[PDB]
Amino acid sequence: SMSVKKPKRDDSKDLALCSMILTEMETHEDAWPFLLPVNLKLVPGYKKVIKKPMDFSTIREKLSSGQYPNLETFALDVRLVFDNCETFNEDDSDIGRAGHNMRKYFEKKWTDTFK
Ligand SMILES: Oc1ccc2c(c1)N[C@H](O)CC2
Repeated sequence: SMSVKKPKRDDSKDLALCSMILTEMETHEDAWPFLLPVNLKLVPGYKKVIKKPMDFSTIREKLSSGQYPNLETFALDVRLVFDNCETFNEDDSDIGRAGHNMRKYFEKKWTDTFK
């Protein structure tokens, strides 16, 4: 509260660390469904069903232009990619499995890096 400050983690390297994690996700062999925004004009249902589209190239642009105020807002966008994937794809599909794999991959990096 006012004039009562909690000690806080050193956040000075967060930008660099999130960038490294994003690079690792961009180069994962199962990243192909998530590299670019889904084409809302060509993919039936996607625009109406998925209220907040997100993809790695959009996350990269936001990270490169100071649009994440902290590391948690970055993690929210990453998770959103995988949440959107689950909404739109059966678990037993190539893209469905890709999303599950990439989520698992991300969360271990996240834990190992910041926890
Ligand atoms: O067969 C298809 C064709 C296009 C897409 C998907 C499956 N799922 C992705 O989540 C997004 C776009």
